[PDB]
Amino acid sequence: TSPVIGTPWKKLNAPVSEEALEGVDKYWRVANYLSIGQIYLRSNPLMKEPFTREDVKHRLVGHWGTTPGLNFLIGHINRFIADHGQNTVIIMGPGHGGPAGTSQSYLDGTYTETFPKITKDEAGLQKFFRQFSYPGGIPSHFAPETPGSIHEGGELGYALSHAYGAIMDNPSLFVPAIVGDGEAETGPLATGWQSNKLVNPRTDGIVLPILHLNGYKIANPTILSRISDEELHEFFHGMGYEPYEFVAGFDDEDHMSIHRRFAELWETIWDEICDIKATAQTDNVHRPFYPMLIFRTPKGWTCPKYIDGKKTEGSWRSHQVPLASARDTEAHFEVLKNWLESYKPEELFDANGAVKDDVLAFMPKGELRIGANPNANGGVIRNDLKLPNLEDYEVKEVAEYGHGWGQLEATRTLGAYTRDIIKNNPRDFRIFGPDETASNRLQASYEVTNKQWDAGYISDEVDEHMHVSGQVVEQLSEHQMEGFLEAYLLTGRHGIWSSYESFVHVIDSMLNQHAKWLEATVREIPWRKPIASMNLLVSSHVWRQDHNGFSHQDPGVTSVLLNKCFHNDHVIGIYFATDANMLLAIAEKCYKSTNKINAIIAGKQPAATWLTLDEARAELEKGAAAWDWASTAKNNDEAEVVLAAAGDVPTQEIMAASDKLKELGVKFKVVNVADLLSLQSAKENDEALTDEEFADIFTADKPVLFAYHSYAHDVRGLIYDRPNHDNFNVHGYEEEGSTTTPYDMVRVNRIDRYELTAEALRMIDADKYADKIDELEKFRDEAFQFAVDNGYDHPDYTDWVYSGVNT
Amino acid sequence: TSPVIGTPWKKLNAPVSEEALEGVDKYWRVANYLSIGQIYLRSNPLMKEPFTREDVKHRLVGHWGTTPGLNFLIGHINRFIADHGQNTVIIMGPGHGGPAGTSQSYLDGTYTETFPKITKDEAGLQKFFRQFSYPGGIPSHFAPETPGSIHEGGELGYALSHAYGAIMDNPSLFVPAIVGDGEAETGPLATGWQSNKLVNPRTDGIVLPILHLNGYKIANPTILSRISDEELHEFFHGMGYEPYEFVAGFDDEDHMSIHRRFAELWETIWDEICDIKATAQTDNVHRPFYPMLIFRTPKGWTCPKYIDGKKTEGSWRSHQVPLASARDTEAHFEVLKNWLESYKPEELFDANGAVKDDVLAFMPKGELRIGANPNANGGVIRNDLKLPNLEDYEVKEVAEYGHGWGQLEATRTLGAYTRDIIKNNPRDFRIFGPDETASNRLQASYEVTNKQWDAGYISDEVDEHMHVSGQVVEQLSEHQMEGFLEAYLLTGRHGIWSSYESFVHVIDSMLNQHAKWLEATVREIPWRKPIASMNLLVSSHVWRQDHNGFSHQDPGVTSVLLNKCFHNDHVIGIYFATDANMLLAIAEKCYKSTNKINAIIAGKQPAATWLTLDEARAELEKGAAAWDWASTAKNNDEAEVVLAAAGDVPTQEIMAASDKLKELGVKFKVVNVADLLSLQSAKENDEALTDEEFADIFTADKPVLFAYHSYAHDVRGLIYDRPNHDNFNVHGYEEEGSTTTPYDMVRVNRIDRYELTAEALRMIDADKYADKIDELEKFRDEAFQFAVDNGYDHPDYTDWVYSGVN
Ligand SMILES: Cc1ncc(C[n+]2csc(CCOP(=O)(O)OP(=O)(O)O)c2C)c(N)n1
Ligand SMILES: Cc1ncc(C[n+]2csc(CCOP(=O)(O)OP(=O)(O)O)c2C)c(N)n1
Ligand SMILES: [Ca+2]
Ligand SMILES: [Ca+2]
Repeated sequence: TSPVIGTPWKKLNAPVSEEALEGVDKYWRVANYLSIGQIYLRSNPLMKEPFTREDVKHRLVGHWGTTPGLNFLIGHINRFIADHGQNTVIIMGPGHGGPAGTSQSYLDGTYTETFPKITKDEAGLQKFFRQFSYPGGIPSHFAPETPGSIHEGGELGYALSHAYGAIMDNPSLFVPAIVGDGEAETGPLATGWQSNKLVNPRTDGIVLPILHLNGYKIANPTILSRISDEELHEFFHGMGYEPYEFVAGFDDEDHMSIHRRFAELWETIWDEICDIKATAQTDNVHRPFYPMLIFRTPKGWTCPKYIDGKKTEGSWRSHQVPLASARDTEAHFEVLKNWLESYKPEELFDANGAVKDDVLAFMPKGELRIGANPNANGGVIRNDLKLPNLEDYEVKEVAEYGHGWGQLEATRTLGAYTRDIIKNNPRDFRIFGPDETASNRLQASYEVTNKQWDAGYISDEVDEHMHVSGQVVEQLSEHQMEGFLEAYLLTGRHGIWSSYESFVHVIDSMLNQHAKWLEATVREIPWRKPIASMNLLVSSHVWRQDHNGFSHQDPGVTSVLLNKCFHNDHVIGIYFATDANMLLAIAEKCYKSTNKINAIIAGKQPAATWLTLDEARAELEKGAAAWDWASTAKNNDEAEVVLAAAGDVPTQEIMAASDKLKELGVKFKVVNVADLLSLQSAKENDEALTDEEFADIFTADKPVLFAYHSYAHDVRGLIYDRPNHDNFNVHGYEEEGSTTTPYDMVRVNRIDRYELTAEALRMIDADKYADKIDELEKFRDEAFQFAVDNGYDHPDYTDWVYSGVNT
Repeated sequence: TSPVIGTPWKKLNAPVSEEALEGVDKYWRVANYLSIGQIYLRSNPLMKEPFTREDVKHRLVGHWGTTPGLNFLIGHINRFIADHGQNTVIIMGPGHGGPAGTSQSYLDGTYTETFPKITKDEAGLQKFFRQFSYPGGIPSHFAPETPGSIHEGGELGYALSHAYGAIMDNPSLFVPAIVGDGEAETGPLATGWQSNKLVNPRTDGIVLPILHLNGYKIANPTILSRISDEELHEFFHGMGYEPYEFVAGFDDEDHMSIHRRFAELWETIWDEICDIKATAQTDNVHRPFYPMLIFRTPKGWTCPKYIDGKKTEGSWRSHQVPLASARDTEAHFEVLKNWLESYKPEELFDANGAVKDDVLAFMPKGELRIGANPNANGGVIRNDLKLPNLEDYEVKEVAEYGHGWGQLEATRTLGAYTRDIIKNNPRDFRIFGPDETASNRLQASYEVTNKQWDAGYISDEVDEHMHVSGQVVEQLSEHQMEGFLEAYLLTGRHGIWSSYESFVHVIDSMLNQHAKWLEATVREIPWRKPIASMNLLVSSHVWRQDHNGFSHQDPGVTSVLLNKCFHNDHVIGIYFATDANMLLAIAEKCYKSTNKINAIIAGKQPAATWLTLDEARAELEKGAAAWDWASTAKNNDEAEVVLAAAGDVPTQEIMAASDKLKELGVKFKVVNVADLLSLQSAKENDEALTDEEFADIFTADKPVLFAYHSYAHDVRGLIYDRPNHDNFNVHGYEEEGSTTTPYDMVRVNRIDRYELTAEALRMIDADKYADKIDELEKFRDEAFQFAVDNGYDHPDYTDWVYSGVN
């Protein structure tokens, strides 16, 4: 549960002191100096003579354009924090402005506190400049390596979804969220503005959007800087914001005036925020118009206005570096020298190379500092969830009537379970879902909380299970749902979201970035404590999108997640819920886990339950398992074939194939896979099955029929170095399907029980069985023709029950 | 170029007649009946007695909620088209309203012209209802098997990108883009609204966005319907639209009153659009406010208000079926029967079960029909590109100075080639880039066209190569760029977009949906003529994201595109451009290709040119090739190791490693792979190398060191049944990287020349060569330490040049 830090939502009531503003100007000037330094200088940080091109980096890596803008804002936010004692986390949309984030951390004292090698003296200042975007050094973005960051801003557009996740169930948290005007052109950013109808000003914190309207992205102007100011204002008002606009640096107005104007404006907005928060103590059912700030300043603010006759300040040319080289010529190095001198470092640094005390006297102390605030390292806040007994959700009926029982909808059991997680962990757990929580069958959670909704109510006949405050949130944007949950985890809370499988792909790129964040964190950032896993229920999956058709039939998220399964990072979970009981086992493991993206593939369709809780726990701990009770073979030598399934439906088709093989008197072994990564080469993954364990399950010499939920390519590439790999005959989804019957879905993809049975015969003795094979292919066409003619499936397919079930 | 159809941008100058609105009401009623029919009925389409339980489908598949609103709008649009002669393509954002699109096709006559068994009689009606979302019948969405569809709407969000793409260079085309109020909550849709700053009312057509504000998505209200009307209007006005709102169906207003108000509003919005189009002939540097329409009607409109005491009209409950079963009880059956009778079908059908002439008399005829419009079968519009002679762009310096010459930036040649395609094919070719065209080094295009920009200008010192019309469009949104080009293609034109490799992932799901579109088309839609291919330049790739770091290091698009490579559909291309010359040869194949998505992985960094064109073309046609001139072994028995590379940089490190193995006297074959699918099993893919050709290139029995651009998993999974697949040692990107140097990038992923040379020697004799392996491992840390001390790479890495250079 988020901590109450500082003295939240306090008005100042006095003007901002001239003293504190002189601080901010110094912060600004020194942060700009540190920022140019990190880009340009390998040595001689303070320009002690002789200062020459030998001091300048060979390759210029880093972004200036965004950075002076960031430095001004952060300077002013640091003043704000100190004077008000406000719990504040910043979201740096333009994450390519990493020099501003490292500067902030250097100057607030979290950098030295975290990297003691980087000292508050000339020598520390020198390693500090060299390390930036430099071999064996630090990233060029506001990376997880930087104290203060929960958002890299590498991949643009998640600034607002991250900002609004952070404040959820975080009533003391202020989040000034800085958004690139280029970033604002992305789809994820454009929908993120609407988050203000999904948060409550009493129970959640406050996000102040700051649009960094610097006029440009890389090689273009931005749309929002070149529409009318009037359009820009209606735009933000229409999305439920009170827009304030600040314009500085397009004229000769001196720095002190700029700082005085800004500080008055900032305090006027803050006053408005303190009134929103004070009102919300009495009235949290009326949605307020939340302030947002349009920060219009020239890109590259304070760089040379022109370089080699090209406009540089207030241009896209300042995007990366305004001065392409400071080595090629003396005239160029001279521009660097002048530029660095214009911040007057002689005033900012004492002879020992430390920043003077009067630069940083206005700065916050302790856990209020941007870099030290525990919300920016949410691991330190994160508690274990109080979990209910998994026993109470177990489908007991498998133990009663045998493996293969029933027509249960597995995701309902995950719903009962998550419901009680929310009940027992209020303010600490959230379900997100893109208008799919009921569709994926997770609505049992509506018994103990509601869908959070802070737009209009109209009627009890339609507005069911909705309140201004609640642990479930739903918007039709996978981006928003991935986004909110990511930031809710980064600030030390927990959750699950669900998606139709096909549409997980919408946020493939966001899985990549959070995976990279997690990969970087577990390799080389041990100060950044572990966060709860991004748990993702993948359901309404390909084999039962027979009702929605081809658009909804893509299980390929499996393939994407496999490209983040390296270096024994163990940040990817890929689980196949065989049934309700396997789903509970996976669920508990995932909800206990940390530093992972967990993807749980589970059906919502009525389906058999195969395992007891115990059998599922067992299969899950190793990842795969022989099903002895299902196997006509007694050991691997007797076995003529290995029937292996991954996914609840493949399991179903394999078990049914197994009953037809059973009647022809074939000896076969049945294998279930629940953990895809258990099959990964034991060379690449220390948690996979050993080649010995693998060979014991898949036999080493017998052919294996593998029925796989997703695309067969996934397995053929996982097991390339595995014992017996060349005897694996892998069936998976094959881009066949439409709106049809469950049976046609498996049939047309050659993973139906009939084809599986036939395939198993072909692989034992083709000629010996030529006629039972030919009988099976004929029936395959007859059952299809039965569906075409009757509009439901042949009763052979429909009415089948595993032989192992008794009345 | 898009053809001019009908009489575009024409005002009525008259009231909509009573006759037409009577027809629109009959259209609306019959579309509703045909829609419910398609959902509910296996037989007895006209409820001839006995009409029972048994005439109802066992399983209800389809969506009612959106359908009556869609039927209403499409009814009014059909009237409009006929009255105006207006070249009109609709975008059905709520594509789950399929029955609206099927009904429309069946009613405009294109259904029976395209599918002769589905007749305009009771037998046809019976087939038409049964086939909907039924095994061996047709899809539940507005799929490509539906005449008049260029947009399925299964994956919501792309309504507006497709709308705006359709109209680029399409000045006669009007696109009513119907948007879900739920769909409007998606990221892609939210930014799609801003496209009106990137289109020009003279050189492009007009999109009319229609917010289908029926108040609900599946199980929730929509944000846009439960905020104040003032906010809703401010929002659209802020985004450069003049918002008009229509409210109907919440009260007892008679249907004719509703049609009269709507038709009046509609012609008012159409008048403004005609004014914008007339103004734009004279002035087109001043962006107008484009009308958009807020359509506020209750979800499931005209279904029973309450069923079993639950509100169904004007509720999320109407989303799928307002009536969950019509077979379970007599009373539910009566609700279906009553509902169907509420449209009074006996006034709509003749004794033969044909829709009465008086119902369809207002409809468009011929190519104006939504179903017949060539823009919805763009392949009937597509011409072959007038391509310049590929010879004129070849790096000739490989003939003169030899194989491995130069520090050329390969994308720059594609830029020149593509420039001249635009000069030769004006209004038929477009570049899209998310603010990355210059960065990907395609700026040569600016010599003949401009970035299209219809927001504001301030200064010649910043606004270079921008004009209100131009064939290059940037917006920082992959969705927008992908979406725009998808529709430019679907409406019968050509182009390419570029993206940083890592960020192609943003639009993974749009590749999926476009792939699936082309999969269904080549399999069973022979009447949908072939479209130009979706050409994607994948550059600023993982091996040269040394300057941005980990975030920008993901070449995993290859992984995604492999999951659409089946049934010999041949709709995916994955090409690695070895160099400028291989790039020119891939470009040419891709630009001539139809019905494809082509990923072209090309380096923008300065690199060696390896092949001449003639050789490049020979490698491509096969997909892979023995490099005879680079091999020290002169047959497959002689060779102790095969060195294979796919990708400009894995190639580089393989060629450099071949020099180190030459000096050791080692006998090796050098193999380059340009078509990733050439390697795919011969059983799955009939255009792959035969097992024979495969074993002949990679040898039957020798160790192969494969240096791969992307995730090794790709190549491993492709070759599982190939000759000698077990001897493949595949190296690729491994999620190692940072902000560092070119050499550190290959080093940390174990694909630098040094490691490859060591890995070659490990595969021959770990024993014989232990001494040389250890030397090469030590030189890796020594060349990393060099980079750390100095801030640039060791000259053995930096300055290296292939032995074969003069
Ligand atoms: C999703 C995505 N697409 C493309 C890029 C490439 N990119 C990185 S920075 C940038 C421009 C950023 O412009 P803006 O947000 O206006 O930033 P600022 O002016 O503050 O530097 C672009 C196109 C990206 N980082 N992420
Ligand atoms: C990208 C995407 N995410 C989720 C879904 C699942 N989905 C199908 S229809 C729908 C709701 C549709 O709401 P709206 O756009 O309001 O359509 P209408 O009410 O007109 O049916 C949802 C969430 C989808 N089809 N596509
Ligand atoms: Ca910007
Ligand atoms: Ca809707």
